[PDB]
Amino acid sequence: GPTKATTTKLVYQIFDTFFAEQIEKDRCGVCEVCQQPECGKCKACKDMVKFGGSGRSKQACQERRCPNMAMTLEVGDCVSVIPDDSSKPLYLARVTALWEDSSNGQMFHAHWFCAGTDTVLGATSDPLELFLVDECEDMQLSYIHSKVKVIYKAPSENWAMEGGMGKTYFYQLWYDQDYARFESPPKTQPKFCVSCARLAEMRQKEIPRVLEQLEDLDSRVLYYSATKNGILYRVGDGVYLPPEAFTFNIKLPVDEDLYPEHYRKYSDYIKGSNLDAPEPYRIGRIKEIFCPKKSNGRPNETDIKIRVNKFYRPENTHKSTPASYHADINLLYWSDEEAVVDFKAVQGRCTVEYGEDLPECVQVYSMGGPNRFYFLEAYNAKSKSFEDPPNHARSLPKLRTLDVFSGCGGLSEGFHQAGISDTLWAIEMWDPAAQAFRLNNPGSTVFTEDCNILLKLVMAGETTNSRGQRLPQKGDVEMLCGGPPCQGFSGMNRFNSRTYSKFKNSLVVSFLSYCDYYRPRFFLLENVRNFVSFKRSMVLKLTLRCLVRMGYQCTFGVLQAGQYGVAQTRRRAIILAAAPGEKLPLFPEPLHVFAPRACQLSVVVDDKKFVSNITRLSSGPFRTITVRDTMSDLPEVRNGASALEISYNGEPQSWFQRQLRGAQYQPILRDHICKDMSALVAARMRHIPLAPGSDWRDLPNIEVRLSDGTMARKLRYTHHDRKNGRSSSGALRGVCSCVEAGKACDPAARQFNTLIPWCLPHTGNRHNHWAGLYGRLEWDGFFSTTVTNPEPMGKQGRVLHPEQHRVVSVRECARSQGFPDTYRLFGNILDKHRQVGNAVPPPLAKAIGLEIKLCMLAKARESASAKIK
DNA sequence: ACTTACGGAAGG
DNA sequence: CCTTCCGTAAGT
Ligand SMILES: Nc1ncnc2c1ncn2[C@@H]1O[C@H](CSCC[C@H](N)C(=O)O)[C@@H](O)[C@H]1O
Ligand SMILES: [Zn+2]
Ligand SMILES: [Zn+2]
Ligand SMILES: [Zn+2]
Ligand SMILES: [Zn+2]
Repeated sequence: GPTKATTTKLVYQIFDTFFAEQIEKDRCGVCEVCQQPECGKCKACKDMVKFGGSGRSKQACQERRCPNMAMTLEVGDCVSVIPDDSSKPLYLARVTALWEDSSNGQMFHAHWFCAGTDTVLGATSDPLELFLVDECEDMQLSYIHSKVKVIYKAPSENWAMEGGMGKTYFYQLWYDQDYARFESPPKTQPKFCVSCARLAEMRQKEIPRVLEQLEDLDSRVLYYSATKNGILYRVGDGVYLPPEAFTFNIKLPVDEDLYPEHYRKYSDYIKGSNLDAPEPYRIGRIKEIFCPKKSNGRPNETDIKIRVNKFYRPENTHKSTPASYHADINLLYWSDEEAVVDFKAVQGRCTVEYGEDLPECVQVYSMGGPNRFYFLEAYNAKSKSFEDPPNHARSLPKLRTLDVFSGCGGLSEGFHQAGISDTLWAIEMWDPAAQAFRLNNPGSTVFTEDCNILLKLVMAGETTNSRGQRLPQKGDVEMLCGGPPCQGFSGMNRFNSRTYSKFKNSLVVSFLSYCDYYRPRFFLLENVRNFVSFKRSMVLKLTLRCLVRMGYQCTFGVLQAGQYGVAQTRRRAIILAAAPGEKLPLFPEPLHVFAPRACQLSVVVDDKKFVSNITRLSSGPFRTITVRDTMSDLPEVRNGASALEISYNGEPQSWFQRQLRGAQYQPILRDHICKDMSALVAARMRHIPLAPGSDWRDLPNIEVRLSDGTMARKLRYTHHDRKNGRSSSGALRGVCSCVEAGKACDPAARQFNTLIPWCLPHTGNRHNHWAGLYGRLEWDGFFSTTVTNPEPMGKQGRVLHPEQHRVVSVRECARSQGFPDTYRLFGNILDKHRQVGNAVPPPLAKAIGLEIKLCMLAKARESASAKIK
């Protein structure tokens, strides 16, 4: 069975009543009733201090009875402000100024606090915690109800060792409401409202301004540089532009008885289709920044314009989008075509280098930093040719990381190639995943052990495990990464209310107890997207509450993995936490353009929408990775492949394949092995057409001679489906007595050995017609979310090869996840598929790791600048 | 060990 | 109304 969650007392007292039967024991507060705010109307609410009462009586609100219970004024001090309607609680403010405004009366400047019940924490927060917000306004002194004592609960100097342990308002963190960020209080140097200073610094970062005038002309004036959103651009720099900023000179009835299920295809929406993905950014080289002169004879310093030399992508030339198949993802062509755009349109700065002018090689230059492009040739669109460009065209220590619920190590691998971490410890109960981690991380300690048992060992002074493996003590772990089991949070689990999924979900508590005990600098929790909305977003709320209770800067978000370099839709919830002395990391900007339907990443918690700090919504520097970029070089293999190590009959064909294979010649291809489906499943896969969007619904209703001694029989429609109606020939469409609403199934309408699987028309009407089951991938599209078992009749069943009559291999699944072709998997084909489908795609972990590297560099620079004072 | 039959909430 | 998609019990 499953063990109970090991807890510190801090985490226990928060997750107490939620996992009442799952955490090891030694007003529930979490029900839907205990989560709504106080009413404000009743004589109970108007007697607690939040609404301007006495408070001598407790008298809980008369809507929050849990169904699980038994039954002078001087600047610098904080005050209460009563709003119009009394049902909203007292607004807590700080006095930043106390001027006497003539003609208006006594006045002051209120810098607002945010109560904990007004944040993403909701009712989970304690009624005394406050949060700093950039919210101020001038109010009359007629509004002060009373003077409030507010304390600044700072983290101690031994905060990193406080894992394991009145009635005045306190605060520790600043709150950003748009992104639900909890950060340290901003160090702002001196009225002096802090919110006013921060908003004034923000408003003078929004405004683009030209700098260092270059040459004065009659109708305009050139400038050498400009600045926008804190980014400085000069003449000759590369700029990102929206795909609409300029243009290129290159001119851009079935047989319903043969196919009785084809009628269920009436949406025309194709899973994994890239026909609606946007174009990547336009790339320009700034030839001149200029401002037009007003009628007064001097420049308009707000109408900043830039002239730009256009760059072509290989898919922008006359040739075709096939030109993008083998080309580099950051390869361009120089053009002598120019375009004038506005400075407000620029989406960022890039680097466009002439290829054979570089001191490095273009392969080492391309991996050096972000936004790096190169070109070798100039494109002539009027003659549709390529020449060489003209002359005016040329010219920290690693964190010590503990990975809990490691698996095969996709998150650790992504963090390792980001250069930020050194995974020294891994906890992985499942033995094949632990062996894969040992094969991919020869210098780590993998604990093949339950995380609860190991945490209970380390919270006592045991210092070593049974096999004699040195456990990590507090002080060893600078980074704690992990993805706890998602099986109880997934939207595919239809038994998520049973003890199995309860004990799956209780491992988030174990992970948070690791975070509490070890107090690392950085903490990463990864889960499926449904982690943020499971059980009314209460697990997310309680996790963020635990984090802010420890004293952590924390933030949550959702990231689409395909926006970072994989041909796969995979939306994942990410929780980032930083110790009080750190910078809270930002989530990474999308690198590749991805299908807009796969990019819904906002999170609604308690009827409030939270986004991430991401700004790249539509476009991006790079083009989408496709199925052909992923597996167009893997040789032909058959259903039920068993040969582990085979040959690469050829070289890589796309940029993605060169990235995943490398440059050193390795003619060994491992794990291009497919599941061995039965004869009926094989005949079904044989009869799925090759056209895109093909799935079980264009199966033929014929009898087929299987490979074994069996004839797959014909599906019979024995009942009338009053919702689907009848076919053109008058044939029925129901397969069980369930089709008549208000009737039970019949244990005689179940039909076996059919080419069309009976269960799919049986329950298709309430399951989106099982769209995608026995579905093929298209070469121009992307994968669907790679799960631990590619099953053509699974909930995610779009796993058929584009051309071959089989299921995607282990190599193709690892490539849809962004795993290097040298990454080691272990066990039988099911173990390998499970390792691959459980992992975090290494490109996503690499983007997040670079965002953590930013904060590590920032802290190091701040230490240096405070050391040479 | 293998194969199938398949609930319901959230977000657009 | 349609689409999502780290999968689970139960049968065999
Ligand atoms: N109680 C527990 N103790 C230790 N490991 C556990 C566990 N429960 C589940 N696991 C492991 O957690 C793993 C899933 S997380 C593994 C994938 C990881 N996100 C990655 O990027 O590679 C599974 O392999 C499972 O064996
Ligand atoms: Zn009340
Ligand atoms: Zn309750
Ligand atoms: Zn102010
Ligand atoms: Zn039925």
